[PDB]
Amino acid sequence: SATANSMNAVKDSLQRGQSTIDVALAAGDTITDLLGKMKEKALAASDTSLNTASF
Amino acid sequence: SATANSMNAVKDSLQRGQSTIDVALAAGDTITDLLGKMKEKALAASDTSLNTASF
Repeated sequence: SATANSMNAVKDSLQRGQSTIDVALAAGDTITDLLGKMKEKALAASDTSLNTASF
Repeated sequence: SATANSMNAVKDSLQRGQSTIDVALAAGDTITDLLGKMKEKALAASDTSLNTASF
């Protein structure tokens, strides 16, 4: 019975872990969107026909 | 007859021993419950995702 009761701390630690990865995944989605926009910007600036102001 | 009357002291001493063991058993049950809670706390403190306040 002592073991069966002590399992509750294990379940709480596992839930805390899932919460941690959830926050990390939110930040990762935002980072991926910014990374795609950055790639688009560098790709647009690769053009040599651009005038200096647009660059 | 003197022996048969003397046996009463034996019966009284044996009941005293039963009462002593009973008090010890009550204290032991309280100790076992406290030990189970202490194992839960050490187990939950084993986690390293905890911030220092929860620790």
